[PDB]
Amino acid sequence: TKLPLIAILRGITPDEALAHVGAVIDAGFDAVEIPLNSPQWEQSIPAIVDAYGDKALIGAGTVLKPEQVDALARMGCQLIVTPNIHSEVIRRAVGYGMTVCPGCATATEAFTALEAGAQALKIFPSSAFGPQYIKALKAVLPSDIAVFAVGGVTPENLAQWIDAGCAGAGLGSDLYRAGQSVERTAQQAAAFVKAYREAQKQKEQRQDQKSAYALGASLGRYMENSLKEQEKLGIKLDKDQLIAGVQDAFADKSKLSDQEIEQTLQAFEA
Amino acid sequence: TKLPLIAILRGITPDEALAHVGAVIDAGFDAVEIPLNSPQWEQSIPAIVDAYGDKALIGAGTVLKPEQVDALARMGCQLIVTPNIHSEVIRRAVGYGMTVCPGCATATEAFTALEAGAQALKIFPSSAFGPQYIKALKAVLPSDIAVFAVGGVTPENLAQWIDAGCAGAGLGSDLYRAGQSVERTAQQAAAFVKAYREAQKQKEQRQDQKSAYALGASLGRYMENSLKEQEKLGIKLDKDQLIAGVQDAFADKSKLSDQEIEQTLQAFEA
Amino acid sequence: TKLPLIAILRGITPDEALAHVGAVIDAGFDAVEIPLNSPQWEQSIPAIVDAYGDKALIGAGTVLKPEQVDALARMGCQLIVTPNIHSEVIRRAVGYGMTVCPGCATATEAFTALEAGAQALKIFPSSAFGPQYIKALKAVLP
Repeated sequence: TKLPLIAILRGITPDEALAHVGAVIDAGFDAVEIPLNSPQWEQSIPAIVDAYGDKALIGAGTVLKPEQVDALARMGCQLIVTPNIHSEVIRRAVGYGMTVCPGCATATEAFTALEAGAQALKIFPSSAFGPQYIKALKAVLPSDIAVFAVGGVTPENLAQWIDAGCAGAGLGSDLYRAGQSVERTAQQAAAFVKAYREAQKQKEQRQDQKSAYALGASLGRYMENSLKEQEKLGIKLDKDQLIAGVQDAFADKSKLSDQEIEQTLQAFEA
Repeated sequence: TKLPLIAILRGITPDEALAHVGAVIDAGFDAVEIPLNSPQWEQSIPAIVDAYGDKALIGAGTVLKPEQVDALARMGCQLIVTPNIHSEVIRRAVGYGMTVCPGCATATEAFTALEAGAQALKIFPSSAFGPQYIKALKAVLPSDIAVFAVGGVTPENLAQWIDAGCAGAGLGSDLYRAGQSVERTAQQAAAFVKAYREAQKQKEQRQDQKSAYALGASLGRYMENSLKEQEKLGIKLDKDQLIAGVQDAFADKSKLSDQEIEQTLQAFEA
Repeated sequence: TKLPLIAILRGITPDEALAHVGAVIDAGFDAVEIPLNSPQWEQSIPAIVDAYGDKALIGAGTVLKPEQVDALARMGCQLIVTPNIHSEVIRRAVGYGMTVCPGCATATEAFTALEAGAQALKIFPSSAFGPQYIKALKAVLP
């Protein structure tokens, strides 16, 4: 899904479901789930599937029993989120072609979830463990498994989860608490989308910077090694001038013309 | 000849010729001439040809008449130096296979000397004109004509004549004045050889530095142009980091390992 | 010629000749010469004669041999500049009706150039001598 953020609306009621979901989707979310410990979820969920199922990944959270998966499939749920690893829940949801993001907290639990067919993992609650926990888990997890931080993720700290290796995050109480206004939902959802996109943008910029940055090193080493080659032929080049040439030319202020540079190098060959 | 300095011993007498010439040769000179306005030059010159003719380029200065060239040839003179351009003197000396370094002071006079077969030129007196005069003359003279500064050249200013484009210098009163001690001749000759070799060494170092120096520019431009290429693909590299890589690696302090550098560039390609 | 300045483009190549000459002419020059120690001058010169010969006094510098004058005449050179006084170069160039501005550095050399038919003189290199040198020469020159 386009943006890797899951809106988790725990305790939302059927009469408010459409408005709050419309808020989060309008702000940029394209995954939403309603926990099964929300009141009258079997009214809210099929309603949101029908209004928004073709606009966002719609599903359910706190899915604890195989028989709930069956009921949710019939309702048109596309997404199953859990707080725990329960192999048959995962296998059953996978069996319906639904997207499953089950919750684990340890290495052992993560590999159990993968063996049940999970293609993504929720680390829950992430807040107790921290970004470094995920970084540590990512050193043993298969490369293509998407990891989602859930639990105490804020628009302020989202950056650090993404930096640590999270593909995205599930946002609960910090996005929606039962009985808050639709306006508050639109505000928090805007904040998270901004934080992701701003944070994601920062990460991309950092990656670009890093990519630029080494280039220099490889050329610096190239030169260093060429000098050592020259030294063995009895040629010892002034090192500061060499760097000054690189800088000046790069800044469009070379004291030599392109023609000069070229005839000088030819003369140097000789 | 190995070192391009001519010892000019104006006013030397036959009884002192061998000692003073031995001094200059011992110090590193391999061209020596005795001006024909020196007393009893027809005694001194053949003596020095016989003692030193196989150790240095031996000859005569202030050669003004064709018939003097004839006499000097018979004496075993190998070198003819003049204060002026006189076409038949030059042609005659060339005709004996002698090395001629005739004296001119203007462009017109230099081209007359070349047309007479001169392979080298003496700018005399150089002191009135200065190093820049020679630099200006060298912009019109054939590339392979060796130009010698003569007149007010000192071990202190020799550098500036060589920088200006002189292949070497003829040294008169500043090296030998009639009636100075053999010890003074050895002292001044040592000073000039030192000044040439030190000065020549400095010039060579400067050339090496210049050769090193452009190299950078061409690489700096290379990078600048690669960046502009990247920019058109929507990639904007941090410029300070690029330079920092070049510097660090060159200094053997790259923050990336060679393996890292290589896998990063591969990733950048992607 | 309107403005008495000669553009001397030593070491210019054939591929850049037209642009650089067009620059100087556009700025106000109406005399231009390419020294014969420039690379492939026998390509650059006839090109500039053809593009600019009717817009500016076009010619050559560092002309040292009579036979070069012959070649330059055929190319449509209108102007001969030299670093030195060589009587037959001057006489030959004059003989083609070309404008000659030969280079001298002494009184004696200047009067030799006049006797060869020179109508103008180049003092070269002027920097060593200074403005006063010319002032002194002008007190004896026609």
